[PDB]
Amino acid sequence: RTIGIIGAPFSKGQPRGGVEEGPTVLRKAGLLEKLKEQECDVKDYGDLPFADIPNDSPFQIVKNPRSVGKASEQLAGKVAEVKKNGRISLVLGGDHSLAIGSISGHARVHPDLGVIWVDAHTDINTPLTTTSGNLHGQPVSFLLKELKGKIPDVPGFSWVTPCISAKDIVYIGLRDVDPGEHYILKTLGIKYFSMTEVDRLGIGKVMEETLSYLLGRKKRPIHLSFDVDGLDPSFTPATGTPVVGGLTYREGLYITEEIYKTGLLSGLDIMEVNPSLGKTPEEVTRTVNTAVAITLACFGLAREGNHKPIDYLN
Amino acid sequence: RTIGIIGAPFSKGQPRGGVEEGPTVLRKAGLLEKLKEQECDVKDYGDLPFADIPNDSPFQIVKNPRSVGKASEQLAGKVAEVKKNGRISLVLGGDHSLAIGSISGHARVHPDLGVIWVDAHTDINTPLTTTSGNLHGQPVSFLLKELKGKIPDVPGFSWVTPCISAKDIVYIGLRDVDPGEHYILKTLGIKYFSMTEVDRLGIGKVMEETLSYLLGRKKRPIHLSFDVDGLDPSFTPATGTPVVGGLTYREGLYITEEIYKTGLLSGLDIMEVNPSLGKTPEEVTRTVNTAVAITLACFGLAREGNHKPIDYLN
Amino acid sequence: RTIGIIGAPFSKGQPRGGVEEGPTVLRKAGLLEKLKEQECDVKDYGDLPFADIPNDSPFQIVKNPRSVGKASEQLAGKVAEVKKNGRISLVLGGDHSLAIGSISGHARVHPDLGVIWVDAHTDINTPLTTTSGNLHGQPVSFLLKELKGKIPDVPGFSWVTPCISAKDIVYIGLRDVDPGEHYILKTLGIKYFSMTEVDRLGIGKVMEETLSYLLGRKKRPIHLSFDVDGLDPSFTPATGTPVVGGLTYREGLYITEEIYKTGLLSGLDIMEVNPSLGKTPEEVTRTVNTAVAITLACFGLAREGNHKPIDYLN
Ligand SMILES: [Co+2]
Ligand SMILES: [Co+2]
Ligand SMILES: [Co+2]
Ligand SMILES: [Co+2]
Ligand SMILES: [Co+2]
Ligand SMILES: [Co+2]
Repeated sequence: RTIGIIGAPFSKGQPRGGVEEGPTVLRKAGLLEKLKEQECDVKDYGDLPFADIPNDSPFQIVKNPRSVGKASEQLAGKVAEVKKNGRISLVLGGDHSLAIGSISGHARVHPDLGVIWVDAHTDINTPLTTTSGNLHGQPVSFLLKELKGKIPDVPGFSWVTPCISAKDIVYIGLRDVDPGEHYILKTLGIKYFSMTEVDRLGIGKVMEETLSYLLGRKKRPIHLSFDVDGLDPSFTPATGTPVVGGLTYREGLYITEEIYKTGLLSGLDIMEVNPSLGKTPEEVTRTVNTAVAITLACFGLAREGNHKPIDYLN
Repeated sequence: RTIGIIGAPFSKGQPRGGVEEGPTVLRKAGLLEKLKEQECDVKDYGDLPFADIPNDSPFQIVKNPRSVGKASEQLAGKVAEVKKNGRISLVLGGDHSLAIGSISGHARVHPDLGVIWVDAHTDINTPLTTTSGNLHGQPVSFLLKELKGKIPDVPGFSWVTPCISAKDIVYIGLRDVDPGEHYILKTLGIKYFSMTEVDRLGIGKVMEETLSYLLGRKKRPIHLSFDVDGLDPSFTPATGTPVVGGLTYREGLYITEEIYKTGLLSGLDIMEVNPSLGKTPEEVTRTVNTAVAITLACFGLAREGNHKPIDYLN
Repeated sequence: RTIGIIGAPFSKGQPRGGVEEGPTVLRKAGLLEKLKEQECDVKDYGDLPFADIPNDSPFQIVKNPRSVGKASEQLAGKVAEVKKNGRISLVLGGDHSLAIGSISGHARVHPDLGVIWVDAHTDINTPLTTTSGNLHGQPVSFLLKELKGKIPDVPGFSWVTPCISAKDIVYIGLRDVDPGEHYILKTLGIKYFSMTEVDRLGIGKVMEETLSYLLGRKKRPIHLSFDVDGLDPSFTPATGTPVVGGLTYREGLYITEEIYKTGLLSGLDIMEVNPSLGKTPEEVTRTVNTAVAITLACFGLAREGNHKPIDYLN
């Protein structure tokens, strides 16, 4: 599978520093090397150089809107670039606010994509519903066409154009959703599988129904936005907003292996990895190793084993 | 959902002190506040004042029969009182022996109730089969009509009248059952889902079959007697008789969410929480937080999110 | 169930010392006593006395071939002996290389047996595909008829005769398979349920399909070769090659309970238990206790409870 790696060291979408290091710790663990060994042609586009934003003043309750907005704006352009070069875009970043740029950029080249959002949260608060002002909890609001009129013009996002419909997205792993978010979620009739649905149906059925919903009418590019907090903190503790009772390591690997086999993975986000947020060094390694294993599975790594098309015994 | 909280600080049904504190640690964690914030009208009936029982002498192998018996007798009256006030009875207690009083009291106002017993044990030993004499392991024996003649008249339980049939109870989570208990269990044809059944069927099917069995012929009030040791000690370690390989946090929350949605929850017991039995302070907090999360789910708290009936965006 | 215990204190199939102690730590934990208390007639054949092998020189990359080979050769004879005495053979050992002797010996008396291999690995490397030379990772290669011509004559295994077909074996729990192994696995059309299959289908369906495949046409003796690393290291950490994301304790007990109920268990291997490989004493106890619980379940121990055919209340 042909890949284009983009590093997004940015953390202004949220209050806990350390997420900007996600790209480095992930590369440090050998992500590019590991992909190569696998069935992959990898190209590194480097880490996006996010410059200073002068009057980066809070817009009402919304914090660092200009920084976050500009950051996503640049990412969007970079992703659009890799999608034009015929490669799957692989974004390694800080907070999830960056999904605004990743998906928007991706939608420019492939406007018919479907989104799979693995997270413990919906990240669908609007600048009007958010109680914290942190943009990593509002990305989805800026991308949905349905909310095109329910969202203020926030400084830094003038370039944004809702690129996806509420029917072109599926959530998996929800377990900490705000009342404001739940209202929108239900109201817009968005497809979701909270941990409740995962418990009831099992991850196999969950994946079956997720893919049926998105690709039923016709095949289309798939964008996987993966927030490492979607998994239980026992596997990914080094992250900003961990919530107990999440996806197990196995379910995380099952989700990606499934997506891989569709042959339609077109964009991937590996977000919220914060190397500074571990209670111990081990917690950091565990989290990084899990993030890597998840990425590798998106690109072919199977638990049953792997091999190319030829004779091994000679 | 309208609630009536009753505190049952009693631990004489078993040998490990500290369970009497269950009510306090649970209230301390903010259980009443949390319920209020939720969709609930809560009323506190306080903690039952269990007085001294003079000749509280062991009846054969049976320990503290008079204390345990009197304790349940008082609880029964209190529960009956809250059920008459049109409220769901919420018992926070010490050992599970108290289920004798909770269910008996509940059955007085709603004789057609069905019981769901989440426990790693059957607690169905009789004063004749028990090898320990501890009453927290025999509650079910005193409540079943089928055993009305297979149980001696124990000092302190003269007031007891078997109120439920073997066909009106379902166990979930069994994994440590005595030979004497298994004989009764099988013999009486009682419906059960041991961890074996949970593994085979999955918690979704388990809940489906549990509810179908109990409410198939007709709807009826549901009593959930929850022994925190039903869950794996990795989630509820601060408890007297922990057994490995139990319900996960997710399965525990799935069980309650399901029961909540039936709209028939009429009585609830949250037992065996022992703040003194943790290997570390954290183990105590973990256990208490889990007990609370379980209770909250019984009364509406959903993992997919919550909100009331109105317009949020204004 | 009638049992014949054979101790196999050998570790030359792999590089990490300590596995030879498996038999002792398992007996120390009270395995024989526990089986007796259960529904079992146990007979101890003692620990096979593995003598020194002079020129135990490496055959190419293959290490300790003569030792490993002779060890399995002796085991085979002992197992054949217990199968002739009408008993289920219970092998407690060191590394998995011993499966060569256990299965070969078993096949001599019951040539129609079917094998269930619970492991995180396929242990199917050939002396030609192995990159380490360790025989505990190649047992399956020496037992398969299909590979009768794809395997060199290794010093110490002249006595070996491929006794099982690729269609008479089922793997459960795979998650770390070498490219060379995957090629063979797929090529020979061997039935397997990697953790991927376990995640998708659930352990209940997995067991159903495993047993249907092996006993569909006709009933036949079942041999369970259990590598403790098949389970997740969180339950069996004291083992040589642990891999994350494995079978849970519950799934491990579900697998054995199922096999037990077929009434066809005819041979059992409990391998790779290494008392010296724990990070803490507790990790060693945990691993040993889990190995025991698994064995007990193979012989009748049920989570729902147990009892014999008579009247308990008198
Ligand atoms: Co999140
Ligand atoms: Co997120
Ligand atoms: Co219990
Ligand atoms: Co109990
Ligand atoms: Co192994
Ligand atoms: Co093995």
